[PDB]
Amino acid sequence: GPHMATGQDRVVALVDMDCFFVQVEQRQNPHLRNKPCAVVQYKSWKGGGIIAVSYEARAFGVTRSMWADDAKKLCPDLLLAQVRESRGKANLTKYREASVEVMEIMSRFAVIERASIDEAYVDLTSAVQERLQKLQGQPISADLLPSTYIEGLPQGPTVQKEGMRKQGLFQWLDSLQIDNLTSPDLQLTVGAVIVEEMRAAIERETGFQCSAGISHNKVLAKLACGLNKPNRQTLVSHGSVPQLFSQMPIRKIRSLGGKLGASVIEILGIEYMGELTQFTESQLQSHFGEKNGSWLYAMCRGIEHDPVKPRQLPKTIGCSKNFPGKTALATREQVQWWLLQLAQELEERLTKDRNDNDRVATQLVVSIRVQGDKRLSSLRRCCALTRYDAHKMSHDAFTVIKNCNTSGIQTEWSPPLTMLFLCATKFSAS
DNA sequence: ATTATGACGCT
DNA sequence: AGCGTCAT
Ligand SMILES: Nc1ncnc2c1ncn2[C@H]1C[C@H](O)[C@@H](COP(=O)(O)OP(=O)(O)OP(=O)(O)O)O1
Ligand SMILES: [Ca+2]
Ligand code: NA
Repeated sequence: GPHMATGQDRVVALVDMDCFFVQVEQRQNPHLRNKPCAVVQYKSWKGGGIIAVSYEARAFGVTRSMWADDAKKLCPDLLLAQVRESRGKANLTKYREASVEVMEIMSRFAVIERASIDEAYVDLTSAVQERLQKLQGQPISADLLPSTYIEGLPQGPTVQKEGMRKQGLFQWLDSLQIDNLTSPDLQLTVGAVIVEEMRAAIERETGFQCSAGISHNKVLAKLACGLNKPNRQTLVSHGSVPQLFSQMPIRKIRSLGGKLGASVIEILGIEYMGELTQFTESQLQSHFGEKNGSWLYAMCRGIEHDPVKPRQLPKTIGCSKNFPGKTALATREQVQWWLLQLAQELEERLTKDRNDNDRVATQLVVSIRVQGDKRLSSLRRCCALTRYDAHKMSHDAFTVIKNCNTSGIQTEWSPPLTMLFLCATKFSAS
């Protein structure tokens, strides 16, 4: 009743760039704009592996993880941009730098949590309160929400997409009580107005388009963002949750896309998020653990409390390379040469990071995979990172892994290594 | 022969 | 610590 929390205390948005690496390449090369195109890494093996796909190319069935040679079978006119290669490996610097451009703009509007290279959460609770004060009971015009969808509308008693969007928006605005500064639906709407402004600023100042979700927590905001892509934003209200969740496969909710989600489905014999409401909190904790059970109990009701953490910079800086099949490293010289290549890229990134961000990494983590192991990482060891020097880092990395060598011969390496990974961690202010 | 990342949970 | 899960 009156004491039942409804998880409507915050306004949270998730902003996510559309086909990000493709946009970065299209900005740089106008010949790729408005074309089916994709970004690929490496080229020798099957034309390279696709890592990003324009919406025009998606229409042909082109997807991430596809080999470009195979993508060309679906889309003969597909255009390709290659990830830069430095020191024998893919170098993602251009995309990281583009990400900083966007994150810096978002940070003008509110505190952000960097969630990935091209997405960030925003806690808009305070900004909304402020904007509500300026508005002073004044209604919100549809003109302020030119790219916003209201999930679940229109409903009740045009055949074009944009017509539908406007009908839903009108029904929503018609029902708003702008007289109540504490109305959660009103707070969400003002949140959406701010996100329109943020998205406009990103596009004006970078050229990049994005989508966004606006809701009361991170999980719903993330789910919302994907409902209308590309170049649109979606508002998911508390009230929209029962219908939305009633046919929402469990795997669509962030964190349920893997083994836990599969177990929820198997153990409970359900398919959709909404079906979770029929279990008690203790029942859910019994199957999935205290933490997961409480989380599920609240989440299936649209409630989640994970905060938007104030963190704009990555917490680790890493460099990794696979050596698949016949390329696996089988000699000590090979292993040392590649550790050096990685260490050199890492040094470059670390030095730039120290200058830009006034911090220093203090731990170096070294990870490898051995041929045969189904696991992505086979072994992880740490050592001290006391100097930003690639030769030292690579020597140190070799020292911590060298005993993994089964080979009786000093010069040979067995079993061959199929992955090397160096990661700088544990930053301290400097 | 997906690859290159990056955050967080468990013990 | 070192490993696993989940994600982009
Ligand atoms: N599995 C991956 N391997 C390598 N790079 C990836 C992978 N997934 C995503 N990326 C990179 C390239 C993407 O452009 C960027 C952002 O990813 P993501 O948001 O999932 O898709 P996207 O921005 O390309 O398309 P969308 O418009 O669907 O969001 O990160
Ligand atoms: Ca994206
Ligand atoms: Na993303």
